[PDB]
Amino acid sequence: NREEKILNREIGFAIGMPVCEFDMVKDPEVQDFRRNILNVCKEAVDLRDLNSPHSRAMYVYPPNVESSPELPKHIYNKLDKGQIIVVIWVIVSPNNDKQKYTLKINHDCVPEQVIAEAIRKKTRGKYILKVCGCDEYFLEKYPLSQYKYIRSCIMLGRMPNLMLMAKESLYSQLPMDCFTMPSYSRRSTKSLWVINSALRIKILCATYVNVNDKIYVRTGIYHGGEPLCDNVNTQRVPCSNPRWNEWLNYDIYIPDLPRAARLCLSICSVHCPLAWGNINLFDYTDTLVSGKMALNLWPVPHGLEDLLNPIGVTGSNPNKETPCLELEFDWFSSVVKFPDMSVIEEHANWSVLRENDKEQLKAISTRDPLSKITEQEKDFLWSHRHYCVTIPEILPKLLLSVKWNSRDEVAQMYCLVKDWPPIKPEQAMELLDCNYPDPMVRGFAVRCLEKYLTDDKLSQYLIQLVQVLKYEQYLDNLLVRFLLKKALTNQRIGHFFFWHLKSEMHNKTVSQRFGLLLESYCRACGMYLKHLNRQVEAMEKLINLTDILKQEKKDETQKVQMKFLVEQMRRPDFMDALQGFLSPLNPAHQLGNLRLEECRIMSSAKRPLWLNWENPDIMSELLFQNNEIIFKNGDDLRQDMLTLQIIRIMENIWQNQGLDLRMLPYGCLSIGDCVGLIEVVRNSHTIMQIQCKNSHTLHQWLKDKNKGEIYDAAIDLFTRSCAGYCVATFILGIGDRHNSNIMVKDDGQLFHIDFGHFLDHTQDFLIVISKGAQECTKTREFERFQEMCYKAYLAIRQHANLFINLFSMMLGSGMPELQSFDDIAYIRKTLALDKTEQEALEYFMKQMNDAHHGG
Ligand SMILES: Cc1nc(NC(=O)N2CCC[C@H]2C(N)=O)sc1-c1ccnc(C(C)(C)C(F)(F)F)c1
Repeated sequence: NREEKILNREIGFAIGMPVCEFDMVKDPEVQDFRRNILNVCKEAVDLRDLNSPHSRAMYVYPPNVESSPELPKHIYNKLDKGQIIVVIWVIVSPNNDKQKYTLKINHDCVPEQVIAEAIRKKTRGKYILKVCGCDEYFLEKYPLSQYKYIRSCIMLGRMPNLMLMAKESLYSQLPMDCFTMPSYSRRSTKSLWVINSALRIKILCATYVNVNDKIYVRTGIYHGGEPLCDNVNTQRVPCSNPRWNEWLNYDIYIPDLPRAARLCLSICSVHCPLAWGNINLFDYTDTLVSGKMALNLWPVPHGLEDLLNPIGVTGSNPNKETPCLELEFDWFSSVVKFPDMSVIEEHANWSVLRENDKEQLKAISTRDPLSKITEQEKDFLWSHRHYCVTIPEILPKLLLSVKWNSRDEVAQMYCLVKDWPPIKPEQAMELLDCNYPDPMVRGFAVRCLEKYLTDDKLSQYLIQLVQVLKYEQYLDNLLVRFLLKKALTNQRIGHFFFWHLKSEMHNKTVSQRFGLLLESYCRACGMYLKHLNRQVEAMEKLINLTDILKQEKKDETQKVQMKFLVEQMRRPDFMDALQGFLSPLNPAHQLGNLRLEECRIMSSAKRPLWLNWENPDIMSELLFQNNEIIFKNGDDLRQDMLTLQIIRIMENIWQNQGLDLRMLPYGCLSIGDCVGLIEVVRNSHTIMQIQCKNSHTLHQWLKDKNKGEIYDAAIDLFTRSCAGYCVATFILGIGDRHNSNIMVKDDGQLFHIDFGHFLDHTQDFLIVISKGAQECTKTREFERFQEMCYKAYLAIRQHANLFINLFSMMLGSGMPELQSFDDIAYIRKTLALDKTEQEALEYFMKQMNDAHHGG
């Protein structure tokens, strides 16, 4: 009717292509995916609408809290006998008069326990605490130290500004929104293990094979990246008539193919491959493909080594002009189905010590997921299946020991997975990579993922959990139903879940899968769809604004380029879309009225856009009066977000161990095709600008801005904020540390800025470390700059598996740095976990003393 036709237009605006364009898809899987089996996401809507409007407040404004309630030991010493001073504001007045209160509370006070003391001070479930200057609310019962804002105040010794609002005022801001089902929501066999035959797949011809010496098709059965059998060749034929009509015979027995087994295609010319394509041998209904099939082949491999592409996308190229290879897979005069779990469980049951072996299990468990496991070690893990259960973290290595060529082994391993003890979520994430493709294995991780991930940990790893959706071979699966439910229960999760999918829409390998996912999110996200629509039109206004600035690239600032930006932002169509919404880079920051005098274009080779937005809050001055965000268009920001996510994980590990590393990872998001946003850090200047364009001017600026008892802190933190970025630069192999890539805050805290590429491709810093000494090396303060570095990598080395699992997931992301696992070998190269950290230290000095010529 009218409302359904109305709703379907902004949904197509928020995703970029119409909803009706999904109705013309002929694929039964796509239409079946959109049907009511996936619209059970109404359970998310029913959950968030259950205890309205409190549940709608929790959904719209989810708490930004910490994973661990317990405060670090060194941070607990920053308090005053377990007390934190907070300023409580109660504003009841005609227009703008504000009342200020100061409280003496514990650091772990309940958010509604602050009200009791604040009201008691005023009067020597009615109010809520909002952070002054942003839309952050203390709605959930969590310790104040657990909340990110108050803990960050203890991080830097800042003053926590919290103000009082009546809960009825926030509730009135959340009108009820209901979920309505769409039009398309209305609406024996033969086992695979009973047919005694070998796998036999016919190659007929290539419709539009890319050729301009002979052409042959290279095929192989794969389960992840390992070969499920010997690859089978095809007779070479002339390029003019690539007609093959050959029934290739595979050494793999038909009642031996695993559920996730798939056939990989490769048209090769003599031996350079021409095109690649993977075909799932089964379907989402557990049906082995039969009859004639047509597949359009993807473009020339993936810049990889071997001919086939075992890991990738299982499907036909959306472009119909791509080389199309038609195949006649099977003909058994019946419908052949992969057996149910009950048959498999009985099949496995039918078939069925304190030596160094128990100590060898621990050694294999602690090894990193790139140390190749030898066959004798793989056979070693085979015979200790009943003992590998005692060590839950051996499961990733056990799943590579089992051979998927054998029906009895895979059936035996299935019974292990169901009774396998739950593991840590960080380890369970590796089970969702390109390897480990078995649906029971792939679904085991999700069950532990949904039980042990917190909302903030999910927020840190959300960029990783999205990228592993592509490693799933079907549109409907256990992982997406976990991710979709999370996005429709938390606005903060849903905000970044939406923007991460939408950023990956220009990629036709995932546009079909992500487009269906976005539609299921946009249909049930509630009133946030119009907020998201405002952000989408605000960003797409800037995307065309930056693109039209790229037309006049050869121009200077304070000129045609600068005057075009000034005049084009005063236009009511431009200006209305560019205010009164929530910042894409932070859902709690309202990008209100613009400041045309405070928005400019940087005079750099990229020319990004400095954009300044007022803070429309009655108490905006208590945090910040303006939002500064860098909108740049032309360079990919996916590498930047990954590196900045490593920094956050790196500093969190160091902080929890009593190492007061105080590095600052600035906000970063990717919103489209190499388009993104950067959270500006104010009160910070590039070193290249500090030295106006001598090797002592850097220390002078820090000295005159910190005079008296505060001079030590500008030096105490400068050493700690420079040590953390030298280790992080070398561990991650980040590029040249240009003077323009580094900025230092007013109070000595410095950080690195141009990140991106990594793992490959008399200093004014030192005089500051020695507190202005001419020879820093001989000074005592230099030993603190080195002893703290030495105590640091042990935290990274003890937690190197996390930095490996999180890197194994971006292979299917299109980022050139992480094409293969060989690019993650740099992590174990610069950390050396196979060695001992008694001897891994010596490798670190030999690298710092070679580039810096001693020290
Ligand atoms: C996180 C961050 N904070 C900044 N702060 C200021 O620029 N400030 C802070 C106040 C004065 C002003 C200045 N020019 O001194 S810049 C910045 C940043 C982050 C990432 N890339 C960049 C650039 C400039 C290299 C790029 F590529 F975007 F153009 C900048």
